[PDB]
Amino acid sequence: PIVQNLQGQMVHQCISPRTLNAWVKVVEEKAFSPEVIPMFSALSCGATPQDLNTMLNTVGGHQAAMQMLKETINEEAAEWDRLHPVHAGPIAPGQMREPRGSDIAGTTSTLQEQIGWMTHNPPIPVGEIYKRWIILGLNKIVRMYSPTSILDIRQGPKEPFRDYVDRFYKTLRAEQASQEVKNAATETLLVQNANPDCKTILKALGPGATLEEMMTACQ
Amino acid sequence: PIVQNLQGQMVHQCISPRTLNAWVKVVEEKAFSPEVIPMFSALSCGATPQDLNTMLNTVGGHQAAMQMLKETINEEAAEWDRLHPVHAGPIAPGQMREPRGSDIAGTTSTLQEQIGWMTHNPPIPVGEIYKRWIILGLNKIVRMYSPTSILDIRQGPKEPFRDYVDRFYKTLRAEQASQEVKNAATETLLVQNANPDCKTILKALGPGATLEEMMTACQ
Amino acid sequence: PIVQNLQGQMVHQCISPRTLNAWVKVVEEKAFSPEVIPMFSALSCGATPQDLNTMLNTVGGHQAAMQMLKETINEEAAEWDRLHPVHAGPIAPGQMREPRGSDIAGTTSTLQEQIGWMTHNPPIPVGEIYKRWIILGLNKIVRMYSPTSILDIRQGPKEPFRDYVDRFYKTLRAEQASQEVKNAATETLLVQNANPDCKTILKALGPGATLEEMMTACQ
Amino acid sequence: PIVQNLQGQMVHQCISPRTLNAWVKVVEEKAFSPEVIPMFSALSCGATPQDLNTMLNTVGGHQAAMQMLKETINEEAAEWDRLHPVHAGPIAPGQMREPRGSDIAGTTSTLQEQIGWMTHNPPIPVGEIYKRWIILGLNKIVRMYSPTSILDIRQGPKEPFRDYVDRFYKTLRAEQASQEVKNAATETLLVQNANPDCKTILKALGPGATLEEMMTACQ
Amino acid sequence: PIVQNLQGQMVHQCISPRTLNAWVKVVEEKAFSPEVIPMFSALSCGATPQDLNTMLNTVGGHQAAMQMLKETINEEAAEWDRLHPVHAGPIAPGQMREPRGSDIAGTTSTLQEQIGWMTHNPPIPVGEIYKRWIILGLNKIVRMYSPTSILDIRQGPKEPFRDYVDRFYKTLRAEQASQEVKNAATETLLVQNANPDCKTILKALGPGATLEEMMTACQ
Amino acid sequence: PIVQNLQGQMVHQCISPRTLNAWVKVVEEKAFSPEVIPMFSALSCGATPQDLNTMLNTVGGHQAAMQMLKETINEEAAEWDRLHPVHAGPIAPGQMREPRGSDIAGTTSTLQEQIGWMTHNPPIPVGEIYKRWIILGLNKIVRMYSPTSILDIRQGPKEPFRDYVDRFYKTLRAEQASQEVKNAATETLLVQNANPDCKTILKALGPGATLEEMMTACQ
Ligand SMILES: Cc1cc(O)nc2ccccc12
Ligand SMILES: Cc1cc(O)nc2ccccc12
Ligand SMILES: Cc1cc(O)nc2ccccc12
Ligand SMILES: Cc1cc(O)nc2ccccc12
Ligand SMILES: Cc1cc(O)nc2ccccc12
Ligand SMILES: Cc1cc(O)nc2ccccc12
Repeated sequence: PIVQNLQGQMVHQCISPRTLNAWVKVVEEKAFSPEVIPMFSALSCGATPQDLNTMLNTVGGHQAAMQMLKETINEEAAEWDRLHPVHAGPIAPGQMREPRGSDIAGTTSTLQEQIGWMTHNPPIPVGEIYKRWIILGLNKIVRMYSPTSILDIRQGPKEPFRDYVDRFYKTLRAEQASQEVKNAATETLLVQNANPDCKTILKALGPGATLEEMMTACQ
Repeated sequence: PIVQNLQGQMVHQCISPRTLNAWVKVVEEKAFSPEVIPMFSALSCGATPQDLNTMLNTVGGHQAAMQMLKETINEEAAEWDRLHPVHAGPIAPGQMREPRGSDIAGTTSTLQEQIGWMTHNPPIPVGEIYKRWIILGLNKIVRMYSPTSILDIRQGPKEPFRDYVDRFYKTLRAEQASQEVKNAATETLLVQNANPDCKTILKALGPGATLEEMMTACQ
Repeated sequence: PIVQNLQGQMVHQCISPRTLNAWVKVVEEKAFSPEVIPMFSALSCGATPQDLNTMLNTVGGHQAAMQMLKETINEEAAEWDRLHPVHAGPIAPGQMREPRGSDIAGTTSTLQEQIGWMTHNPPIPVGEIYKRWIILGLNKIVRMYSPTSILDIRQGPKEPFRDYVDRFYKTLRAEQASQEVKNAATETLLVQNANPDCKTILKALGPGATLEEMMTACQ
Repeated sequence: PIVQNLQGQMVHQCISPRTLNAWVKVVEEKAFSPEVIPMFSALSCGATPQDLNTMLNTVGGHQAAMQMLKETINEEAAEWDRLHPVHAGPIAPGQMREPRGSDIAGTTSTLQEQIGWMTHNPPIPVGEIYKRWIILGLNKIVRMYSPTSILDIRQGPKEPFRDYVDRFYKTLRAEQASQEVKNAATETLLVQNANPDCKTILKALGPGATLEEMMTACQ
Repeated sequence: PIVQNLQGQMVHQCISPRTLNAWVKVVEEKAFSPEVIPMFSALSCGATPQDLNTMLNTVGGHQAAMQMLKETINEEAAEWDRLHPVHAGPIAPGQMREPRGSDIAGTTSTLQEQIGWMTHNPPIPVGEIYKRWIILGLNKIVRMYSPTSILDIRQGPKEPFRDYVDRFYKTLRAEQASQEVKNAATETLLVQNANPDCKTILKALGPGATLEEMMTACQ
Repeated sequence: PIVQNLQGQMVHQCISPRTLNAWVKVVEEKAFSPEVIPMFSALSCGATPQDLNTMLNTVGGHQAAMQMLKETINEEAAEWDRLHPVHAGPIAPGQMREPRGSDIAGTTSTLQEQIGWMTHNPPIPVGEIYKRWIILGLNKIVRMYSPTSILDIRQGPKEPFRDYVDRFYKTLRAEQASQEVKNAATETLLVQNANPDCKTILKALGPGATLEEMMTACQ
């Protein structure tokens, strides 16, 4: 990654064994549960494109997902190239060349180039641009790997309402509902999919109940 | 987080893998037992709003709780906006804009903005303001998830008084009794809810016995 | 805690995840065995009152003990206030106010205040003052939780004398005997409570035998 | 490795116990699964030839692989010597000598020599040159140790298409197919090797389906 | 401990959680096997008397040993006081007082005093003086806790000679034989205590065989 | 060890708990398998003779090996003394004395002396000289503890050739064959010791086959 040292200047530091192992182990343990994405983002703080590729390439399973991710990255790289075409022919001696989409993705750029861009004044944030492409891809993966529709999350007859709600919002998260829908669902699908006893109680509370209010009511 | 380096200036540092894993694992192990809150506060020392969101978003279960927390945060953000309305229209070039409630919560502000506020002289402590909202929300959660009323904590006939007292004050803590009530309860509900043999002994000691004195008496 | 950086100036550093987890886990594993107290003292090296409260508040069980500790702290705070009363009314602008007992204990003081006191020239050592109160309280707890009188530690007929001595001095430690008594006990209760065969051998060695000498004799 | 300290100058640092143990343990756990290579590259960030040899020599099993690697390194060293012959006879006093292939590989050079080359302006990147030879060798090993031809990866009748795709691309990776072939295979061998039900569905989608599209179709 | 910072000046640093846990766990696992002593010495590198007491006081079992150690320390402290008597009466204002034996042992000195002595030019090495007393005591403990005389280490009839030799020299180590005796024993007791078949072979090699030579001979 | 700080000057640093535990645990797990030696060398990067002795003395078993090592060290020390005799009589005040063999080995030198030599301009590399003696000794140990002659490594009738080759070269390594012999063995003993089916196939390939070629052939 690129860090500020103890003296305020931005320099390259090797990716740490702890960071490498943390990411491999979260993928092993959680696969593409939604919470793996914010973990990826945090563990890749400051990353160069080289570091992001290292993190993705150290994953041993999930190769269908990794090939889907490659495809997303290639789409975003192509759109970059559409928006930001680069001069053909020779680089000005000693000067910085402009990045292509494949330079952003770290396949045609060197670490030195990458450091040059990321530490330029002002920075050309190749690491952050690539990380956005990767996260776009990983969200597609999360949605693909979500095993259950929200329509099929219904409260069991002897299921504690809190347990039901946890299943409901875990499913909405994987299915990638917007926050508007998460906030809205409380007035609707969450009640509809409740068991008959809680549904009666929730219908009585009337509209505009907070989730806290609904959860207290059905405790 | 924002730290002071080895040379006394406040700078951003990436959240560490150890901090990320510590928080995920405490939630896995303890859920919303009351002692998880001081742990959250300590593990988020120095945090930016980005870092607080990272910590909350890396939690995989408990999504009913996380949706309740979102609701609390939105209430506090709305109250901030009531108290501290911001100018509409364009920012003075190069200058710092004033934070909105959603800027505090990290959803409409960038990391750079956040660092700018938190390192301003004097700081506009967006991380600490957000952390207070979050902790308000988490306390609501702890209270919701407390499984037992204090009324139902009574000493068993062969239960060591120390064991009973531990259950009693663990319950008062989750139920969020004030410290006045915790200090008061010793003169009352703790005795009333004691078994007959200890109750006799405690009633005899008379008023103003310390908890130490009561515990010695019923050993 | 407050540390000296690499350049010799005293600054605040966040409590580390390793320190947080070390303390929780020692309480989980050892409860209030006497050796937990020196561990607490070491793990709280440099602590502010905020940090000491964090350490105490991250403990999930033992709430009878934690309420006993609160009571001790309140007694010491009241004695501080008796010895060091503070001016009522407004603070001199920009200047440091004098700490009250509750400021020492971190309940009415901010982290900034605490850092101010602890880094004043000369320091007003609020962290060390509070840590002394806490340790006074924890020693009371250790004594309360000691399960066995020294009178009841007697050597079994087939118990190795070394094993007996270990039980004896582990018990004296929990019971909080002074060092005078620990050094004295060797001439007396340790012999009296020995089995008949070792008692014969020890009685023969005569007075002024070292513990090493007694242990060799009964090997 | 050679790192930049906190003050911007390139200096030698000892290889860490964490790095040493991470590499031994990844070889123990994964042997020569393809993802071990990017792990090696990351764990050897900044390495001198001494450090790369340390990493390879700390492996206890896999000695057939390690002898194959020695053979690769000797081939690359011989090609270096063909391209970059060095002066015979005495070194200019106090001056840097040019590296031979065996100097690159760390067998005839000292750590001091290595540091000299790697910190020269401009650097003679002996660590990076050697690491390229090693990785060439390790890729040969991965290909050798791949247990299954792609021809033999076919979807079972009750095998989820996602599971099949994961096996397919894990095999292509070990077999060291180019990225062109990985991207191409989607239009062909992946369909051909699908079970009859998915094959029907995929054949219907028509050409130019993304992997995401194929995977959705056969869910 | 007292360390040199990154800038070459000697300053106090808190004892680390890793060091605290390493020592507790080595005592738990190995008790007073001889190799615990060099471990203690290494883990206490740079220690103040406060730190050495912390390490000894964090041990929960072995209290017979810890009382024997207290006795040794008191003997060494008394001998210090005989050799280095200190002025009675008041300290010169602002100046350093001379340490007494109990000051060395950390019971009557403050951390500040200790740092003052250890960082004086030239240092009065209170930490190293105390560590020598402690190690004298711990060696006595190791010898006491050695379970077997060297006379009783004899090779079994089907015991590999290497296994026998390991038992022999592990016992000599615990019994605290000098190095002269360890080097000598090879010509004598080690042969005498060998089984008849190896004894024949060793007797034939003649005098002045190395241990390597003896071990090869009886392989 | 002696390290360069963050500012480029060579100073002493305490051996770390991680390094201490890594070495003890590798000896516990691997004993004197050949790969323990490069691990020792890496874990002792920068070591003083004090640190090397600490590492060797923290090993609890293997005392026959440790006594063999002492014997090697004494031989090398005696040869040092033959090559580099030192002046008898008093040291020039304030000046550095020349090391004897026992000074190199850390038994008659202080840490301060050792640091003085190792940080002299130019250094008198006592740590590196001692480490060479130790490694000479440890290699003797590895060879002694190798359980099987290469003559006895033959391919089983249903043993995969790769498995056989791994056993073969693991044995050559422990038996301490030169690299010439390791490279040569491929043309000979490795074929001779192959099962009849692979032997036929290897004999047909003809001379000068790479190990890769032989391994492919017998897959
Ligand atoms: C662009 C890219 C380069 C790479 O080295 N590995 C990747 C792994 C998965 C997705 C994309 C990748
Ligand atoms: C405001 C906010 C942003 C976010 O990214 N996650 C949160 C997670 C739980 C609660 C609030 C949240
Ligand atoms: C004064 C005080 C404050 C706090 O926050 N927790 C404590 C926990 C136990 C004992 C005292 C305490
Ligand atoms: C050139 C080289 C030196 C070495 O010390 N070990 C190696 C281990 C495997 C492959 C090559 C190696
Ligand atoms: C002098 C001394 C002080 C202390 O606090 N504990 C010790 C523990 C064991 C031995 C000696 C000790
Ligand atoms: C010279 C030397 C000193 C020591 O303290 N221990 C050693 C342990 C094994 C081998 C040699 C050793």
